[PDB]
Amino acid sequence: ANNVENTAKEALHQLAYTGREYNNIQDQIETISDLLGHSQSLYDYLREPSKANLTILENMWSSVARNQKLYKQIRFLDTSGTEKVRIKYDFKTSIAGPSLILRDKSAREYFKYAQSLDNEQISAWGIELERDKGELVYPLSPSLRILMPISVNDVRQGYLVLNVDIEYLSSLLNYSPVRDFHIELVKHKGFYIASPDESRLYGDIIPERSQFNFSNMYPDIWPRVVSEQAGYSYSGEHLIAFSSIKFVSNEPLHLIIDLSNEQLSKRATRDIND
Amino acid sequence: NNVENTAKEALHQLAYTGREYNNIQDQIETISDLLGHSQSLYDYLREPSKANLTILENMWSSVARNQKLYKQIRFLDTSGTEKVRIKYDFKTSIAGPSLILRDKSAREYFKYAQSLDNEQISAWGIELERDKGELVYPLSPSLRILMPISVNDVRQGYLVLNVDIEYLSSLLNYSPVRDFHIELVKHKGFYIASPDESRLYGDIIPERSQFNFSNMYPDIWPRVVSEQAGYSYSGEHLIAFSSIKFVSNEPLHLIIDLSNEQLSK
Ligand code: NA
Repeated sequence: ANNVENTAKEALHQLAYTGREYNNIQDQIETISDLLGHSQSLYDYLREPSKANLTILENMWSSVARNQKLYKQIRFLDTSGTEKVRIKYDFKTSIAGPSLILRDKSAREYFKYAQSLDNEQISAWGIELERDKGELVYPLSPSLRILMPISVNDVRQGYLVLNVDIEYLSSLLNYSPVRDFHIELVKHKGFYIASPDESRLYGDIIPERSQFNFSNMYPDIWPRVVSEQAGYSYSGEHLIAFSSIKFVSNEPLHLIIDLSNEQLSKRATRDIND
Repeated sequence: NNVENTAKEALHQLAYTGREYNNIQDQIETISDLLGHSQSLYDYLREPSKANLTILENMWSSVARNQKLYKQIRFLDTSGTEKVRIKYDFKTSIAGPSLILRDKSAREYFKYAQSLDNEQISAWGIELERDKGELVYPLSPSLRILMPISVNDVRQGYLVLNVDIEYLSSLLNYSPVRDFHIELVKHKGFYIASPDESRLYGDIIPERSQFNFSNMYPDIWPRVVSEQAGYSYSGEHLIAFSSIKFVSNEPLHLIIDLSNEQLSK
């Protein structure tokens, strides 16, 4: 009536809801990585890299990939950063299998970061677009790479790497049918990682899109996004509700619900909009 | 009645879409020919400097961005190694060169290409894209336009355009106003495009062999294979169908398949 104050409150409830969902995803990720990092089939492959042991290991990772769905790759890299084992998974089809396409990944920052981790420490590099030989993969694939150095008798043997597939995950989590909000994902430095609007994505990397930065678009609301854990602002052309979460990597990840005046107007609505 | 009225509207829609594919084929023929006879390809072949490579890649990138339907434009040498490769991504509109250049000599489209005359434009049947023999995911069915390029009657290699069947079907196969979803079925009986991803490519993906029009509608398939535009209603599904030749010589079948529940608007 009264609609801005009440939409805001709805949107904050949705952000709390969704942050709890990413929290749970994070927990699953830690569990899977830890089981994979300690499996006998991995240790067998490390001791004796036979075609047979490799097959057992790939078969396990493919099963896990089909079961869990959020990993578009699962890899073992050696101490030099060269891929030794590689499973790819495609969520549209549900197909998982091995690849013989194996690259030197040592120039990548996520590898350089993985090296700094303790043996068996599970962490992640910020969300970043996938690449092949330094070239962007298309369609564009933002990924959160789970990194775990693997040791035998406390000697480091390589790195387990899981590419969690941020497009898939935002599709799964960021639209809420009942409350009908589209949550967008905004990086620690203001660029878009996920949105129903594909054109605003990845301004830090695609040069034509450098102007799609929350601080540029909202240059007075941005400081609150950075500082506060959650709040909202009404401009009043847009209602913006925001929150931050830690999603595996140490970088804050911002959750944004951004509604035009026109979208705020429709929200005198009914449950036949199911 | 209803099934019969819906049948006629489907047939109108199929002839509409047939005409769109006909027009697309004409575009393709004309662009391919222009590219095969271009100054910039000519200059690069005669003198493959990086300056000439740059000029060519820039040309092919702007053609990709202009035309939208090619997901790659390549030059392969006579031994089937890629020398020039432009990728295009229609969702972003981004086109650009790749340095990921492969030996494509084991591929059937390449062996087919080798069989063509100099300056002849033909096409290989629709086939999923691969990287070192491994399927590209997301799965990408492609219609490859092939043209051997020569100077002084000596073959220099092959211009290859990857026409991006997923893009094309998402563009042409749904019409909001009649509200029909046209599926593409291969001469094979296997599905090439459909709103239902899970039935696609039953010749290639294991565990999808049962998704063959001949298997699903054994007594309707002969009508489709005959290449005639018509329909059949089996009391549970109405199928309307027509066939076109889209660049290659093989017939491609356009299918509107509606269940009783869909029908039943
Ligand atoms: Na790379």
